[PDB]
Amino acid sequence: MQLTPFLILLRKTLEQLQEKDTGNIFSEPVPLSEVPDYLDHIKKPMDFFTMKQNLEAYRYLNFDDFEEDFNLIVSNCLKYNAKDTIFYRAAVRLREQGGAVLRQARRQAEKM
Ligand SMILES: Cn1c(=O)ccc2ccccc21
Repeated sequence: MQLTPFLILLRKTLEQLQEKDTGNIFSEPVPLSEVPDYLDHIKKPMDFFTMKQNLEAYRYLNFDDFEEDFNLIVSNCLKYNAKDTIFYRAAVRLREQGGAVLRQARRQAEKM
């Protein structure tokens, strides 16, 4: 299994997942200046920019490495925000619409 096709697949997958975040609320780290209590109960912040950096730093060498960080985006947002917020519901939607994107991408990786 070769690194380059896998990183190509991950790049395409990341773009596809990011397309689902239509408000771009997960594009960059949660602004810790704007939400000072964020780190009280969120242990590992994650966002799509950080994911792209990790990808390009060769930190993702299997599909789980990648999916785990995607799942952190979602779970951190569910954890931090009240259910009655757009932010919470955006994480739900990202989880749901991301599901098929990740499943298809993993099937591709398994054929490598
Ligand atoms: C995703 N998210 C949160 O989960 C919480 C606060 C916040 C503030 C600005 C941008 C995104 C944010």
